[PDB]
Amino acid sequence: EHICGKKAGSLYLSGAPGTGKTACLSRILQDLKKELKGFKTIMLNCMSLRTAQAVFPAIAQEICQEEVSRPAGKDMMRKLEKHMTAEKGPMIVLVLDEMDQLDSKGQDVLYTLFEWPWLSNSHLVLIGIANTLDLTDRILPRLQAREKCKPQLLNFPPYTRNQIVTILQDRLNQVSRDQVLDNAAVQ
DNA sequence: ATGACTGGAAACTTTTTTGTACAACACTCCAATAAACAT
Repeated sequence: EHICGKKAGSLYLSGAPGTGKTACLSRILQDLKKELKGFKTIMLNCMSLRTAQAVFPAIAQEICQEEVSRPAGKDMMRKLEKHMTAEKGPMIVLVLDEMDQLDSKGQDVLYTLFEWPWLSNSHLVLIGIANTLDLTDRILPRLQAREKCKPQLLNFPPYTRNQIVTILQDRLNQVSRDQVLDNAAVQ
């Protein structure tokens, strides 16, 4: 609905603490490349960033694929949000990960990435892959206070025996010739 | 009788443990910075 209806907003995915859902989002991203051709998706891997800063310039080198530039020192919050508001460019999709680890003493770095798809020219979809540690209490104080932002929340319940036993039937019976254990040990 | 006994006798000292209140503290970060290692 966002790529066809020309819409853009935020989407906070609060996954279960440690369940291995990183491969679920990778399946959807690769299916959109073979369906539609014209858009570009920039990845994010802030595992080597021990500080709260040096995050925006790390993804500033990907402007429009073939058109790149170079940093000049102290130039954020000016050129990154300028190219996003351009209606002549394609719909850029930004992926977010471990957003809880990017906090600060006043989480000021998280006040600019959640207000871009809500001001003029909303052409950015927010996708945050992170487990459940804390909801909207101190990270995003705009909720339960401001009536401008309307985020969406989706949770994932823990898989009981209805899914763990099911995920093993299509795992061993499709690649092995004969099972090595009985059905009583699976339960 | 009032003036003499035992008989009971109300405020009232003590503590006090309760919350708060404000003391540090290791503090992550920073902000050049400065020399060094390229030029």
